Amino acid sequence: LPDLKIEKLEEGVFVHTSFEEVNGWGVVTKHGLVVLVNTDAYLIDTPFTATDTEKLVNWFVERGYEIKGTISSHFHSDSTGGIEWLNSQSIPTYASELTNELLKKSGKVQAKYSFSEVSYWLVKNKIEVFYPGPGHTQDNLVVWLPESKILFGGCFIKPHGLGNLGDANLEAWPKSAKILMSKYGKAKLVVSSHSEKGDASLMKRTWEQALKGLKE
Ligand SMILES: C[C@@H](O)[C@@H](C(=O)O)[C@H]1NC(C(=O)O)=C(S[C@@H]2CN[C@H](CNS(N)(=O)=O)C2)[C@@H]1C
Ligand SMILES: [Zn+2]
Ligand SMILES: [Zn+2]
Repeated sequence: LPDLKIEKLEEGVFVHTSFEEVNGWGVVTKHGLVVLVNTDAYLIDTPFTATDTEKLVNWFVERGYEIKGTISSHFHSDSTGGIEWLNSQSIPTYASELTNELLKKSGKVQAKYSFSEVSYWLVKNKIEVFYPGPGHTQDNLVVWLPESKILFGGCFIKPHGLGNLGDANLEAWPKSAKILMSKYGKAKLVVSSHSEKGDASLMKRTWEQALKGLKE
């Protein structure tokens, strides 16, 4: 129902929230980020639709920002739904090589640029992309903002029910959650795809939910 929402978290970090009815999960609430580096804007996940992605880009363009790049945390539509529209506007889209091949295999449009690195800087000292290992999906990534100490966990952070298990790796998820906890204990805020933002303990809650879900 409602249009995409944009909310400031702090200087240069915004949450974008979009809503989509998806067969037999009802209306899904999806959070992404927009990160500002000087007058450049980066989309951390696309909203569900071309429409919401256009509203999001136009909001930052009208406020003087250039959209320099988007990164999709994984291949599902709540992270990649905007890619086709961004490509048509020549806004650089990024995904892991694995994510792009999963999109291809699913008959979806791919990000224009891909990368294979476990840890890499999308923007040096500002936006780090990290693969903790499989969980929600084989390809799931997190995004770390070193200056704000904010972690975007995407659909991997699941403090209250794991959600769509269709493409999940329950065997790996607890191991991947421990790897994430070990790397980003210093997160002062964890933003997830579908849960309220919270403290570093959301990584421990995710570890617990992963184990619980694995134990059938
Ligand atoms: C949307 C689609 O793209 C998929 C995706 O790729 O993520 C599905 N993946 C996940 C997920 O995150 O694991 C979900 S279920 C999500 C987990 N808890 C949320 C409860 N709150 S609410 N008001 O429904 O927002 C709903 C999607 C259906
Ligand atoms: Zn997903
Ligand atoms: Zn999701």
